[PDB]
Amino acid sequence: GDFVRNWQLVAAVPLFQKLGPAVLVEIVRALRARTVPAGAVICRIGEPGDRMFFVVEGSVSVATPNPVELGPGAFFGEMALISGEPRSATVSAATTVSLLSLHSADFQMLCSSSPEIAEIFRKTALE
Amino acid sequence: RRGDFVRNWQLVAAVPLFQKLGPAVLVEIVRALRARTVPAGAVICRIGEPGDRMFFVVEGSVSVATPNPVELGPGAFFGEMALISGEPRSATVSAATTVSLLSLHSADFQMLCSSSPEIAEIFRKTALEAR
Ligand SMILES: [K+]
Ligand SMILES: [K+]
Ligand SMILES: [K+]
Ligand SMILES: [K+]
Repeated sequence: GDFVRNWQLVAAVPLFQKLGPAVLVEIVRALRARTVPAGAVICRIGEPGDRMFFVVEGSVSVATPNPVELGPGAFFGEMALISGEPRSATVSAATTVSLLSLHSADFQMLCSSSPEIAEIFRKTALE
Repeated sequence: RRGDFVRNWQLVAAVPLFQKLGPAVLVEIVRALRARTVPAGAVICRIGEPGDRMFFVVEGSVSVATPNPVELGPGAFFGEMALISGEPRSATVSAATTVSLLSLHSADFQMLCSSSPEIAEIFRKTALEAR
């Protein structure tokens, strides 16, 4: 129920393309649920990012040069996992939202466990 | 693929025997599952013989030769009792149409229960309360 949905939300990330099922199950369990009040800041531009997000319900507002509104199914902060780079922009709950978070450290160690996974992440990293 | 994983997950997750089991567990079950396709008419299991696996219908139909014949389709499951009791196959099951199946071998089941003993408690309790 929450599992398959979560599965499908995680399965839509590019970055997870070449990973096997056993690994998606891992990324999924590692997901931390969060609800943000309309208007609260999720992440501010410039600060170090240690997690990526998945919109489950509601909307977030990405303060790019041109503001975009992302809704359920959207994910952002992907670079917090491939690079050490700060957040590239400020993100806020446009409406009260429901997010799923994935901390770098969780993914950092998922790769640490299997050499085969660390190599997959390497390849799959350039866009 | 990852597509058939999700449906092999939903297939299993819908069977009562796997009740209140955390994902962490159902993941394991899904990977002990062995895929099989049976030609229309071939016998899957004959009444009286020892059973060492249960089945899950993925696609097509099987024919259970009970007192009254029943036709089970996608989502159905049988042979459960073999994984917990030495008793025989109580009926003759064969593919009605060409059928795609997934089986859980008794032995593969036990290595799962060796991990989390809950599995065996929940499986057996449900299985019998049904009978
Ligand atoms: K804005
Ligand atoms: K049925
Ligand atoms: K049917
Ligand atoms: K039966």
